[PDB]
Amino acid sequence: SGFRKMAFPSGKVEGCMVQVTCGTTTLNGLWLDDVVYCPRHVICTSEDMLNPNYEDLLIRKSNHNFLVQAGNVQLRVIGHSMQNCVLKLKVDTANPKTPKYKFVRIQPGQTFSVLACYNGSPSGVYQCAMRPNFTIKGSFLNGSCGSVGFNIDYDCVSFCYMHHMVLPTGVHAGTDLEGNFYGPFVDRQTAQAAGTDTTITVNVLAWLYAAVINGDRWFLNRFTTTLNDFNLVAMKYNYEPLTQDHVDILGPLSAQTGIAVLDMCASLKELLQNGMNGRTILGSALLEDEFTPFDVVRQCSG
Amino acid sequence: SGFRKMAFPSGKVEGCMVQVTCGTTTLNGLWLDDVVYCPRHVICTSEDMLNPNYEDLLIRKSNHNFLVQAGNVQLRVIGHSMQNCVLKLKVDTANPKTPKYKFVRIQPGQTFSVLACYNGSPSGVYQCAMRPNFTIKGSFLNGSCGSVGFNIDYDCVSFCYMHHMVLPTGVHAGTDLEGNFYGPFVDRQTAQAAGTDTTITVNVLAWLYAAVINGDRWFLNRFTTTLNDFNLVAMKYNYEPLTQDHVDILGPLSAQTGIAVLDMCASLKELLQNGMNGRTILGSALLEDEFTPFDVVRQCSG
Repeated sequence: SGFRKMAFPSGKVEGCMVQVTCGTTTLNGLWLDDVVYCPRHVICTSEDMLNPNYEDLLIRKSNHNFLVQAGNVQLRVIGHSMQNCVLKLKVDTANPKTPKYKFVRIQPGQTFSVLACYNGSPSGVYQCAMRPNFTIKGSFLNGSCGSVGFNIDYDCVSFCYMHHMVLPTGVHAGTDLEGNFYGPFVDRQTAQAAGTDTTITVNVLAWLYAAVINGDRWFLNRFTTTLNDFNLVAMKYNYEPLTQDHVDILGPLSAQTGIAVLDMCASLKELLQNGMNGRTILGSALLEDEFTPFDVVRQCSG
Repeated sequence: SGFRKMAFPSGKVEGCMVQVTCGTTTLNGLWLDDVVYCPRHVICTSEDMLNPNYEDLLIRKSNHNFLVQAGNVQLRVIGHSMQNCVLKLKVDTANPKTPKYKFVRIQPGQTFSVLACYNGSPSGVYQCAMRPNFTIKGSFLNGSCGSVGFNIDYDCVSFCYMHHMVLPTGVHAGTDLEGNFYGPFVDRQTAQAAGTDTTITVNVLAWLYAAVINGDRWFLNRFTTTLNDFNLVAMKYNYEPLTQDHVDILGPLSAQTGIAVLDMCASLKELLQNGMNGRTILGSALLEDEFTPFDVVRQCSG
């Protein structure tokens, strides 16, 4: 009756990670087909990062200022383009380890795996959520920059995130693989406020369903509620509003457990209003919001 | 200031997982050099599992009863041996994807990554601890059997665990790669009691050091304690005794934070005796014991 926060197998992504340097600045890149992708701030020093003019900085850089490494192999560049906040470095060899892949822009509340790398070398993999305020609560030390987030469907790697910045608050911000930031953030070493963050209500519910499936059902009550009245309580505890789309998305879990989505919401309501009284759910003392309904399904069905 | 439970990159292990079937029974195997390794209970039906005579069951099985698959390739066997609770199936091709590897027997309290597979196909990776009572709190659905646990050092995969059983309580038990069970367990569908489980004290301390490093230090006090008096309290809350070896192992973390191991223990004491008072440490409301001192170092230093 086990339930673990599982990342996707990282093998397809490991063979795509490279090192990218200029000057004192090294970070991680992603080598796909004949293109390396990395944060454009690789071209900056720490002084440049206060107020970088990326256009003007990019004009001063030589191909040969960019040392792309891959293990104990150094690669060579034949064309370079800035797309938003990503640098595309066309290279002298198409990665033979290129998986089938797509680039996707995910929505707040969606999950993905991160392959944390230091210097183009994989160190670890973890599963996380994109927060409603478009930050990531990551584990990123000096030069985990350029580490990517992904989902795997069948044979296809869907790349959705590239780490760019740690905010003064210690949370992470990054871009899609076209180089557009998630959230209001910019690649400048400046004061940048994230929004109020909220809990991903639909994910919490999914995880309560996981808990029922795995045999942990003390929090079930025979109260119910409407969506509208649930959302009154939710809004008070900085939970995201739940929509009928969210209810629809929970239907397979409702079907499996014989527990109506709106009855699970009424359980959650009592949890929010009364706490856990020192009890745990799936071995956790807080309500977990980093499993989507899809994640719970995938893990419960194989 | 992020701290995540990270698994090792799984690529080296993904290219070693295969499917093994007999009858209605399929499960995961590990294909290294010219040998496939899998739980010996692959040769059993669910009826056989009450009281299997593995010697006699093994005598009735034909090579050709064993369908080893690898993606969309089926492999063929030339020799078979039972080593303890593992079957070794010598095969007609040395895995070209074989990494550098070792087989190790780990100690309770040590961590490792599991590549959860269904039918020889990787589904996910997670980090876990071997509990003091030699169970694993896993995520293993029907035929995640034969899924392996591992650590990576540099270029070398150290295989330490193979999942065999779910206990009636829902926890998992398994063997080393020589087929010796961790703990008192046996591969029979019978009533088997795990010990009282305890919390891995040294790991909790390591994680408190992680918390200090990441800026979360409300629980620091200016009390201290002796080891002997700490262990009085620990024993009351079903914490493993802390030894001078454990103190020694925490020295690098003590050095980095300027907090003496015994002062951190006195912090832990107050935590055990008073709870958290609704506060969190590293975003958790319980004390985490699945990070070793080595894990905390590796994550904090790159």
